Amino acid sequence: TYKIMAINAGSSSLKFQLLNMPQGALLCQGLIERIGLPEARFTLKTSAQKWQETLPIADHHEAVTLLLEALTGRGILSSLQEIDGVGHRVAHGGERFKDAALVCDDTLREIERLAELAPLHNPVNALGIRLFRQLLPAVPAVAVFDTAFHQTLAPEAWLYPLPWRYYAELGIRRYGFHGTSHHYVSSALAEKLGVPLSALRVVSCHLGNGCSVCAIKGGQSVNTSMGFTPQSGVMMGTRSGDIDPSILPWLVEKEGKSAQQLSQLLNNESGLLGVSGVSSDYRDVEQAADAGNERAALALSLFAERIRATIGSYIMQMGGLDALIFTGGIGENSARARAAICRNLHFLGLALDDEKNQRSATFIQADNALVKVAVINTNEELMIARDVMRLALPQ
Amino acid sequence: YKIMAINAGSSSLKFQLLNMPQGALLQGLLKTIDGVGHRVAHGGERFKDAALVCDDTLREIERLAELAPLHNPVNALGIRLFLLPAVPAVAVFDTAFHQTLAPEAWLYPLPWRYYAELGIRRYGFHGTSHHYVSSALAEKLGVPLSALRVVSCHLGNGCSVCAIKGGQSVNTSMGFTPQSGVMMGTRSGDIDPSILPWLVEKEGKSAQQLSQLLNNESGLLGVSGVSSDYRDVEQAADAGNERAALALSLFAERIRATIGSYIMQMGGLDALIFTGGIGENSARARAAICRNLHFLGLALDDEKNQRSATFIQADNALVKVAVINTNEELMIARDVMRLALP
Ligand SMILES: Nc1ncnc2c1ncn2[C@@H]1O[C@H](COP(=O)(O)O)[C@@H](O)[C@H]1O
Repeated sequence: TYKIMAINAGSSSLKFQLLNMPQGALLCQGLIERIGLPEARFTLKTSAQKWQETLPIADHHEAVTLLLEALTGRGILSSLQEIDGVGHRVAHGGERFKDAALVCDDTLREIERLAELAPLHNPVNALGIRLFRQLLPAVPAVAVFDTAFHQTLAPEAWLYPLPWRYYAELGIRRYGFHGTSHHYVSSALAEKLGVPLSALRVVSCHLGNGCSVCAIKGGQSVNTSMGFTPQSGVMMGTRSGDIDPSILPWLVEKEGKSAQQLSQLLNNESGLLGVSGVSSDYRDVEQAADAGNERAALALSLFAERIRATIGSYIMQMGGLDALIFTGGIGENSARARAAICRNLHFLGLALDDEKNQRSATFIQADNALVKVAVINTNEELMIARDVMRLALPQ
Repeated sequence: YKIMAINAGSSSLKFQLLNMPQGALLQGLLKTIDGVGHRVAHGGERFKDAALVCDDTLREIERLAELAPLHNPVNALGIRLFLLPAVPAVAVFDTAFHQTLAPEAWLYPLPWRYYAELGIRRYGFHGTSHHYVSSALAEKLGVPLSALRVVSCHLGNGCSVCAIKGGQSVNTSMGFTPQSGVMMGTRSGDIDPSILPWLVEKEGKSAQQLSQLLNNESGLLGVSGVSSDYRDVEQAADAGNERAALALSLFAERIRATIGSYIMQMGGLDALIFTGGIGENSARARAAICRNLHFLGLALDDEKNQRSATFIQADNALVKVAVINTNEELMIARDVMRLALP
């Protein structure tokens, strides 16, 4: 067995998991949040216990220090030498990274170069990589990019119909995200079916606060709904997803919106929150909808419709469908959302078993359906730990 | 009867006089009067159908210039000129056919007030074309249009797709303005909306420049670097221009993605219609759009497609695939007949 730590560094946060590999058992997990802010908090959980303290945490360096000291201070590790590898979530690998990469000087420059494409995430992702290299110098580290799984998209799927120089000189194209989650659940589906992923045409729906759909054919991503940034594609908690682009110049002219306000509009004020007027949380919107709030009911119906439209585009592209996967916090738990998304799909041989769907069984398709419909819990940290093993510990 | 179809472009004036009912032509800005029909670009939510031209109609139109400020004004001007005070007139709106869309199809996932206070929503256009060719299809097949699940592709310099189920438009690809949906001659269609704030920040684009980018510099012209005209791009791709070949592949991909959404929404497909300058004449575009669709029972017959036959699906195919020449002036004249000489 090996001890692999999965790290996700945010602008003011540090998420971590420590896993026993290859079995994937969780030794501990937690979150340091409001780094640099007042009310900074360090949470740490094992299977048996939870510890939580509000205390000043100036920067990510202090966050990493407190984490490493707690690993031994709580008897989780006898020593930091027990750590065999670290996997780092990186938001954007551009076209440079088609797979996870061993951390090294060139990897770090590339990730910082790509800050131009993810300004709020890639720099702190790299800071985390640097802090662990500094504080755990002897532990190999692997960068795992949320974009890499989608680097197999063909040009007619990633080119936008803008003038060519917007791609050629400015890098504007569809990248796609949730790559680690779509890779994880699609591989898990094939393992559960006992067939190679390459034999299946798969549509994968990651439905959480962020939401994305991915088409997987021949074992490779061939399309996915987020585009240039994680703002686009289907409707989400606060993100609009795709809208008529000509709305934005209209709003700049009418309301004088700045670029920053336009992004805030598209990313923080839209989606379930903007339509329902209630909440970004699917459960909250559903609760209001069942009590008669018509905007909330419309929010939920539009949410399912946008996902259905995207599934339909990708079934068309692949020439049919063998399996549909639901994952994420909504896809895993909402029998009602899955039922609305899957309704009236007899032209595909796709129908649900209501009893299986109601209990979120692993497979929820009807007895005589031609399409497998799976509810699979996504585990991005396990996926990252597997990439660490593959690239840092081939032995 | 003699019906006059009028299209008042902001510096032009297309005209057609037809022998109704059978629609024989008597063409204009001249080739070889019971009522006049006026093309109107935007009917908002107010007009679900063509309307008799009266005072009420005319200032409802001129109010909607708040949404179509560069077209509705001189459309209503052309109406007011017709100076022809004894001839009944009817306004035919490019948006009206799509007023049967349900909220799930026309509401954007924006803050609610953008719809509720500013009227921002999907309207859709090419309504008279989609209405015309879908009705003609049902007539050719000899069944009610309400019996068919139809996807209609109007492919010309402007391009749009429309899903028709139960005899009504249930979705269409152009949105708030005619800029959006699929890739076109110079219009980009739908793109990742987050690109635009990025461009404002990185290149200092004004709203005007963003509009010019989306409407005049993108599409076939922007991708190919050759032309906004499909045939010109095709010539260059045939000669080895890689961008031109990519432009044509992306053009078909965008239409296919949209067709797939609409098939999903309708729960299947009975017929696909191609119309417009590209749809009526390009065997290549139709074949690339219809590739590898056996899961729907849709395949093309190469000999029929090559000569643009009225029906081009393979004889073993379940889905009818039709090539129908659109005739919006005839459609307008039929609207005049129905509302002004009933
Ligand atoms: N039991 C549940 N039923 C429906 N939605 C849920 C449930 N639990 C969490 N969610 C939703 O999952 C989303 C976030 O999940 P994630 O970001 O994938 O962890 C939020 O919109 C939540 O409302």
